[PDB]
Amino acid sequence: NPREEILDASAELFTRQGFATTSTHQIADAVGIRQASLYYHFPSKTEIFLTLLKSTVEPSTVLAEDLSTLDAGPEMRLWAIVASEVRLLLSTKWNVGRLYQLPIVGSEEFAEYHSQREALTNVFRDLATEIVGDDPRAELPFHITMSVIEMRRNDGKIPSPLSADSLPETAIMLADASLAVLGAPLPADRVEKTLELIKQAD
Amino acid sequence: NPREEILDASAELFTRQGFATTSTHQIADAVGIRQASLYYHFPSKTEIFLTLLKSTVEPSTVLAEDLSTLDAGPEMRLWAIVASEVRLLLSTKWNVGRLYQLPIVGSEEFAEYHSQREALTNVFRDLATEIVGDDPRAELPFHITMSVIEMRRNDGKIPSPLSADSLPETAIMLADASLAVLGAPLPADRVEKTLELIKQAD
DNA sequence: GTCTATAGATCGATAGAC
DNA sequence: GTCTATCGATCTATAGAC
Repeated sequence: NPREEILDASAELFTRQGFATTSTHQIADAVGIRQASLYYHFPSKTEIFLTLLKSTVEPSTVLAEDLSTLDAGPEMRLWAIVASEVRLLLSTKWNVGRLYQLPIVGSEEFAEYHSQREALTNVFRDLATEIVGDDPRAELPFHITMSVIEMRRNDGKIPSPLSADSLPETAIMLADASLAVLGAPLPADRVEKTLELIKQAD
Repeated sequence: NPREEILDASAELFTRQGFATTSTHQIADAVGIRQASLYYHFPSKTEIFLTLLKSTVEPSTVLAEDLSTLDAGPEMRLWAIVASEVRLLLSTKWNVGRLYQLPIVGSEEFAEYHSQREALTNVFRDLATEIVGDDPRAELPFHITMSVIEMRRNDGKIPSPLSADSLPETAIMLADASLAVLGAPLPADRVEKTLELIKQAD
């Protein structure tokens, strides 16, 4: 409970200001306590950031790794993964997708989180190579997906909560743009297998 | 001469580590002097950052604003602006395109640089509306352009230096992808006409 | 579990010798 | 124009009272 208020206050501060510019004092004041009291619940300011980062990088990678196994066309699997990731990043209270873009993540310690983010890019890149071959356009579907980070709000209200029966329009547009840059036709009933394939991957 | 070595070392450190994590001592050690000696050539560490940022934001904004005036089709000007910007961002020794995405730019003091980049995004978005109307796809050409920042090297060697008669393959691909997400056909002789409009804007 | 107080260390920037 | 030396501010984390 008090651990949750610290992570929520840190999520807001880190996404808006970054890790280095945010101070433990600022985190404690948002909680309503004083700076030293944070260290009862967490060992270090870094550990708060790692907890938030680990709750964003790893569900994104296991979701894409689960949707690559399922039986569909490469265009269908790529369209589903792009739509699923955007729906992931549009379902959080804060724009936690920003946490990886922070300069501090470029530190040489995040080899654990670098491999998960390179594995996530490998899923995007490999499905695209299956569509258009050894073409530099294969690297575009992943950056088209992450561009939602620059579009969604960060005021504390969830842009599009998750639904079993619906998909956000931003997720559908970015998924259509991903197939478009590869010159691939859009599969029939994109949204209605993705909801089933998302239901498949638990 | 000494100002350029400080700016080059700061360009490397800021792009790779960010503004907050980089120390004036680290900048001075790359130049080969002591930390205090930096303040002979520059008033503050912030002023070093502003000089590098202003040498990237304003050539990007005046280039796009100059090519929007010229007489051509909206698809031709959008393809040209995307291709020209990518080659700009591929022509610097360091990946200075990263400097605006740093958390420190989000400060409420950078109101000059926020308005300059909102004009730059407006050029991309307005040309897209001329192509696809009031469609959320109008925001994709700019993010497709900026994705080159996540693709180019940052070791100190220029990925593709400038040429009067040629364009980098990455510049052509992102420009073809930008029109593709809008469902627009590519104009005849894209690469060979953009070279003329770049010669136009000096 | 929260507090006050402070250690310990870094950093930005200034002053003045040469 | 570069140097040594230092001030003052800010910050992470710890110690110990309660």
